[PDB]
Amino acid sequence: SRDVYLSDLDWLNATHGDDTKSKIVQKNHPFTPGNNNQSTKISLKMEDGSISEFEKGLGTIAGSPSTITYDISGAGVTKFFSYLGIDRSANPINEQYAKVDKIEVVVDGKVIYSTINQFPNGLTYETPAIKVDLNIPENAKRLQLKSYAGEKTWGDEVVYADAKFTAKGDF
Ligand SMILES: C[C@@H]1O[C@@H](O[C@@H]2[C@@H](O[C@H]3O[C@H](CO)[C@H](O)[C@H](O)[C@H]3O)[C@@H](O)[C@@H](CO)O[C@H]2O)[C@@H](O)[C@H](O)[C@@H]1O
Ligand SMILES: [Ca+2]
Repeated sequence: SRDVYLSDLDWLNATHGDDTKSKIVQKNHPFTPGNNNQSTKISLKMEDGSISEFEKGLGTIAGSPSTITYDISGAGVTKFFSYLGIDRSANPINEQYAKVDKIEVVVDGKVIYSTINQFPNGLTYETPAIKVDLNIPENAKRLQLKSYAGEKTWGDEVVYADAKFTAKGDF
């Protein structure tokens, strides 16, 4: 097998919750700074509280949901890894900001991972990053990353940090 970063693949589609649709889901940057062509790396609060920066990943704004879809048909994907959280670059100006209800990993229409099971009340700016390390079913065709904003999209700078597939075949 080999490991391939999601950000080194093209998606089928990638939607977000930002009002400005000319902005786009970001490879290897958080959403807002990336769309501003800034060098700011993706960064997250880890399990111990420390801040880690990541070279690779995806940056979105949660939506209803915002969905990033990959065609993995024939690729022999056996594993998905990512950290999930709200990028440090977000601004938690009040309790309405940086509040994400859940993030799911969906394969061929089945939720195979959801933050709702550990985090029924969702993610906030100070929730520690969630380490997702997940088997992917044989012969899978579609994998989707879905982030749900809830009431508002404000400050919902969701990053899939270090997001990578392990795969036996090609894409
Ligand atoms: C000028 C306008 O600014 C941004 O929209 C804001 C919105 O911004 C926050 O939430 C978005 C996600 O919706 C991003 O995380 C931003 O980085 C945040 O600052 C809020 O502050 C609301 C409050 O009413 O106002 C909007 O104008 C940006 O998203 C838009 O694309 C646009 O650039
Ligand atoms: Ca929200």
